[PDB]
Amino acid sequence: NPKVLVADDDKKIAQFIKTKFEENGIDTTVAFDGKEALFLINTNNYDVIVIDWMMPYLDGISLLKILRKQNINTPVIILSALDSTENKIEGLKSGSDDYLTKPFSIDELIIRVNILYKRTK
Amino acid sequence: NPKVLVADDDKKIAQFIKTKFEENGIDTTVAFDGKEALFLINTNNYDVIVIDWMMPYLDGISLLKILRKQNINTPVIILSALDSTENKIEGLKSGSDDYLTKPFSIDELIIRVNILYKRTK
Ligand SMILES: [Ca+2]
Ligand SMILES: [Ca+2]
Ligand SMILES: [Cl-]
Ligand SMILES: [Cl-]
Ligand code: NA
Ligand code: NA
Ligand code: NA
Ligand code: NA
Repeated sequence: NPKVLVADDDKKIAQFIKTKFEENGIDTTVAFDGKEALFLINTNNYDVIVIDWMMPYLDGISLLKILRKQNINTPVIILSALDSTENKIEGLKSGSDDYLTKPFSIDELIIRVNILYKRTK
Repeated sequence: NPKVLVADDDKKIAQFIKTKFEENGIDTTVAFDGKEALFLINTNNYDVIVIDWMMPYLDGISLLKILRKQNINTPVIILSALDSTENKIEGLKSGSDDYLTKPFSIDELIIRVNILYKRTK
C-alpha cells in the first residue's frame, strides 16, 4: 500500500479524503495544521504528501518550500483554492508534483496519488 | 485631498471603493492587476496605497514586498480574505500599515486612509 500524509485543517475534508483513500489501497495519516505536518514529515517516511494551501502555523506552499530546502523530495500534491493558471504555475515551480484546484475530484486525486507512487517505485 | 491608488481585479469592488472614496475627499486611481499597480506606483506619487491580496501577475503581498525592497515606503493597506491573526501578522511584517479582512467595512477603510494620510503629513 502507498503510505500518504494528508494535511488540512478542515476536519470534514480531511476525514473524507482519508475514508476514500483507505477504501482504495492507500494507508493515510492526517495532520490538521502545518506544524504537525512538518513534524510528521520529518519523523516518518511517506510515499506521497497531500497538502492543503492554507492551514495554521504553516500554509501549504510555505511548508513545501521548507521541505524542498531540506532536500526532502517526496512527491507532493497541493490542494488549493487559488485556481488561476498563474497560481498553479507558482505551486509547481515551488516544488509540487501536481496542483489540484478546489473543488477537486476525489477520483482524480486518488489516481494522481497512485501515479506518483508508481513513478517513485 | 489625499491621493490614493486602489488595486483589485474585482471591478465591482474597485468601483465601489472608488465611489465611496471620492464621495469623501479622496482622489482615487484604480489598477485592475498587480502589473498595472506596480507600473502606476513607480510612475506616480500616492499618499496611500490600498492593495487586494489576490490579483493577476502580482498578488498583493508580493507587490508589497517588492515595494518595500525598492525602498518605496508609502503607507499600504492590505485587503485580504486570509482572516486569521497569523495571516494578519504576516501581512503587517511584510510591510503593510494596516490589514483589513474581507468582508471589510468601507467606513473603516476610509477612516484608516485618512489616518495614514494625516500621519504622513
Ligand atoms: Ca485549509
Ligand atoms: Ca482580488
Ligand atoms: Cl487565483
Ligand atoms: Cl486564514
Ligand atoms: Na488502510
Ligand atoms: Na504563511
Ligand atoms: Na475626487
Ligand atoms: Na504570487
